[PDB]
Amino acid sequence: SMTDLLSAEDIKKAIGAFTAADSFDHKKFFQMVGLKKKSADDVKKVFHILDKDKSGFIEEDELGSILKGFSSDARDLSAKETKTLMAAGDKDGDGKIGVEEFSTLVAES
Ligand SMILES: [Ca+2]
Ligand SMILES: [Ca+2]
Repeated sequence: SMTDLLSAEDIKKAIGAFTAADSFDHKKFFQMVGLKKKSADDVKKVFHILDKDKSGFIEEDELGSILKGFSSDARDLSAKETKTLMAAGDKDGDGKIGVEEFSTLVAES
């Protein structure tokens, strides 16, 4: 569970800071949620939780619902947020975010 990996309190506060549509800043989210104090192995564990269909990649649908991954109470990302995140994250251009790509997003926060 996400709350097994990260602190519910940290999650609450990170979600709480990006309540308005278009306010998402992945670096600051990653920082607040506690993903910057996690080992690479824990990072990968988070990734697997986010990859809803276990395809090994975070596709557009899972990307839009990334916050729901952390707390089912969270909003979906707006269109500009999804577009912006995919663009920061997709280095090989397949339109998806793989494990390494996700790890890099986190590491650069
Ligand atoms: Ca997937
Ligand atoms: Ca990719």
